[PDB]
Amino acid sequence: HHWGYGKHNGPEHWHKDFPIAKGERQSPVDIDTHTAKYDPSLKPLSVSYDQATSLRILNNGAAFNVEFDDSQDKAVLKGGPLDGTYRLIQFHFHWGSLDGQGSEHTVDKKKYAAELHLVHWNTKYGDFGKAVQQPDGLAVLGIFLKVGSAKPGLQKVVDVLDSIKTKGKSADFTNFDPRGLLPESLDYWTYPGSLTTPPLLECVTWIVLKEPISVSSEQVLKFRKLNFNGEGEPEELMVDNWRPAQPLKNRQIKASFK
Ligand SMILES: [Hg+2]
Ligand SMILES: [Zn+2]
Repeated sequence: HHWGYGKHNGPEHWHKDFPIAKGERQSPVDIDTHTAKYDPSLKPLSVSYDQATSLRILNNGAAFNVEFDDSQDKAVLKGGPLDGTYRLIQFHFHWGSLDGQGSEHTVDKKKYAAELHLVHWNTKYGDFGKAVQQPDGLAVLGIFLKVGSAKPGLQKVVDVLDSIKTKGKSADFTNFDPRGLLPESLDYWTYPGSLTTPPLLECVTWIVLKEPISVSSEQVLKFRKLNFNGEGEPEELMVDNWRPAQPLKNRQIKASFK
């Protein structure tokens, strides 16, 4: 009986095995746009993905991860509220059973159809494992997804989902360019937070883009065909794999614009 998104093992149950669930800097959070403050101290954000080397896509039972080669400085995130260089290790999404929900962060309580998380670790810590033992070990770039026109750069991901339908399945996924998932603007909100799935470690500097990307109904509908279960087990559609907004507590959300 492990954690999940159901009635008996969902987000409201996580604190029992992971006490930090009720911590001081948990994510996601609602982004109250009128409370956020423009921060002049924020340096320009740098997203360098031209050398990104994707390797595989995996259904881990919670979502599907597109993994990258992080043995060298290729795809990195720098600038903004960040000090140093953060290396891309994987990206995944969170989505709902309907277009009206799915995102983890919300904007003035608005829920988007999905949310993309590009996960990076601080290179000064040597590895992802050591990085998650530091308060500034990770940087996650969050991007909202709304339903409308199709996102060409997402189609290659959508088309391979049929090959990793169940938990534990993986497939080669080389030469995928994450630059095709980014909106035009890099305006963002930033705050200190945590991982949104167990172990819910508080080592994340969150950078959430204001501009969402548009994906087609057809594209997100295929996300909903994935399974939480493993092959040969009763089918449980992988939907609503998102954690709700958590208490902001002693934190302030800063804006890079205005
Ligand atoms: Hg940490
Ligand atoms: Zn996530």
